[PDB]
Amino acid sequence: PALDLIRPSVTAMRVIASVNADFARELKLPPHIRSLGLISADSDDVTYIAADEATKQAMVEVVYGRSLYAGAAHGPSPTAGEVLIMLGGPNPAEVRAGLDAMIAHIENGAAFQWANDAQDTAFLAHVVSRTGSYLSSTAGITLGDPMAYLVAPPLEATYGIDAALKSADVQLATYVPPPSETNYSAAFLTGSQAACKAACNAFTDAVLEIARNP
Amino acid sequence: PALDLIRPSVTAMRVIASVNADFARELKLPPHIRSLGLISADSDDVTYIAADEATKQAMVEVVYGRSLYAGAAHGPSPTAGEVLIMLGGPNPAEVRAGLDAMIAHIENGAAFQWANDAQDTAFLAHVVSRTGSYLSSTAGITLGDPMAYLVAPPLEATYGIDAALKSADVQLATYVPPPSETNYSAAFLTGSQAACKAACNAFTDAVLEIARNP
Amino acid sequence: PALDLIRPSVTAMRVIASVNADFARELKLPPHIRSLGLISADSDDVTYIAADEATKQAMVEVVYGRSLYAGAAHGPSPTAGEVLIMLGGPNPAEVRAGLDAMIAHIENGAAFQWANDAQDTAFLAHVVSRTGSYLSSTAGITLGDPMAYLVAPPLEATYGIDAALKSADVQLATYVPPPSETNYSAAFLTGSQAACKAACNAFTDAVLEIARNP
Ligand SMILES: [Hg+2]
Ligand SMILES: [Hg+2]
Ligand SMILES: [Hg+2]
Repeated sequence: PALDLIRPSVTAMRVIASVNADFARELKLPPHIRSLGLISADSDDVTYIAADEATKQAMVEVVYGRSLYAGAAHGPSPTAGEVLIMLGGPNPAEVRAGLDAMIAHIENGAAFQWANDAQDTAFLAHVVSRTGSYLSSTAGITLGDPMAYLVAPPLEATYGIDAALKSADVQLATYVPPPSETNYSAAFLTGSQAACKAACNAFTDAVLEIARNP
Repeated sequence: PALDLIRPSVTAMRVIASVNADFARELKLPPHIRSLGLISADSDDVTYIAADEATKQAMVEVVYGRSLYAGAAHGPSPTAGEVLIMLGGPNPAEVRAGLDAMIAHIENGAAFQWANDAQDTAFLAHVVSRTGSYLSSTAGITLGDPMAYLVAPPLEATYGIDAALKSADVQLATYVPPPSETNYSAAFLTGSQAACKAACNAFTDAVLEIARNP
Repeated sequence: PALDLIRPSVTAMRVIASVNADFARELKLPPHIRSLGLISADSDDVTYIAADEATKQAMVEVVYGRSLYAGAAHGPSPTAGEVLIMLGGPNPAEVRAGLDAMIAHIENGAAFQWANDAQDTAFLAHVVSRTGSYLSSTAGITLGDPMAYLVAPPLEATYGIDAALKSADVQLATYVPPPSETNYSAAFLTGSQAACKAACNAFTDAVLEIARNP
């Protein structure tokens, strides 16, 4: 398989209609957020893309979210996948909605792709066409702007990144040097959206280059 | 198996009767501690519970102790398990004693339990009936007080925690948000001991809930 | 196998002849460094030893380099191994040279050794006879001085370290307490070179002790 999509799956999900007040204080949750949606999943960068997407479909924001040390392959149980997102809303109906934009997007939104027919190397070269509060809460991102979200193993990623800046006028806005918790590297770029698509292509060209050879 | 106990095992053990002075300075060890017991083990939270228990049976304190990035399943060798505790004493007899309270407690003290008959999800819902200097050295714990020590994969843990505060008047004293080094989450609660047992039950009810469904 | 060598392998490699200026700024790269060599590999401490060795054969320095959370066994793809080194030079010929000192040294330089015939425990007890800018950039290392670089799982390492200070006048210069990203421990010692070899021996005696028993 060329760059056949990798179908992420949801690993667990629950809503706390009404957080205990004590647990809530420990979370630093605003007064306006008394319901939480919790969601685990197979693929972490995708789940962070679904989360942000939930921020646009519903009235929620992500209270929390972080990944697992050596990936889902190594996860501590079939439940935790390799991410945990914690959405907060003013009530349970808003949070359900955010939960369902997240599921529909994890199952059928952004996706990693195989780097090689051998399906032992994966990557993500995905245009987020309009950013919500999650992705745009990060340094230097404008709310509502387009963005590229690029991920690949360490050497793959560094090269492919360079390649991308060289292929399209974009702005490297964020760079996770190589060892993220899951052991990949990523960066966020910005510019137009037809450019975050020129950029998005050279990155995959460069990841496919290393796979086949480098 | 329902919540059949998981029998932790000790992976290695040695006493340095008399630390090199140079190694000692690098450890920031008091003047009153010239002997070290080193101990590795299968199950990290249990080993931290055994350590604290050693602080009560013998004159030692834990000089060090930390866990391994993706769990014992992923450990770097059959030796290191997924924890390393370093006990310090005024001499080798004290430290042996602490080492032996630790072994007897790792092998037959606190224990994880299976979340599901499928034995792919584990958790820990254990009352520490009286805390020594290790567990009580942590923020807001009283020396000699009771405590609950709750651990579970990320979504399991968050939910189960909320559940517990809601089931018994306890105090969330410490909270390790989701990705600890081993990829679980935990929290310490306090109150009575019959309550750290009401709390300890809803947590397991809530972990069993997600296993079977959520 | 006694302490049969473990043959590290290179997992990927590429040169960016000319970094994009934007990517370069994000790297904090000097004005004197416009070419990068990227290199991934099987064995991280060895690769950090090869890197430093490249600093002596060629005009390059390491711009970056870090390891992967649970080791190459758990790496995110067959490419990233468990390290990423990023060499910088004034041009592509210098960097090629550094890349080739690194390959020749990863494939046939420093090496882990099996702790036990069972080949489930590994370690590294290697004299770096003269240090370049990489290893010597670390606290308290003199440029051009000899050094011991000792690595072993957590309990193995702590013991073996103590053992080494006790066997030869050396100076513990750096100590990575137990859980490095790859889940081993290491330390750098200094003194003579016949001593960093007395030290280097007791460490392996002590790692072999735990393997067979402790
Ligand atoms: Hg893009
Ligand atoms: Hg309890
Ligand atoms: Hg040495």
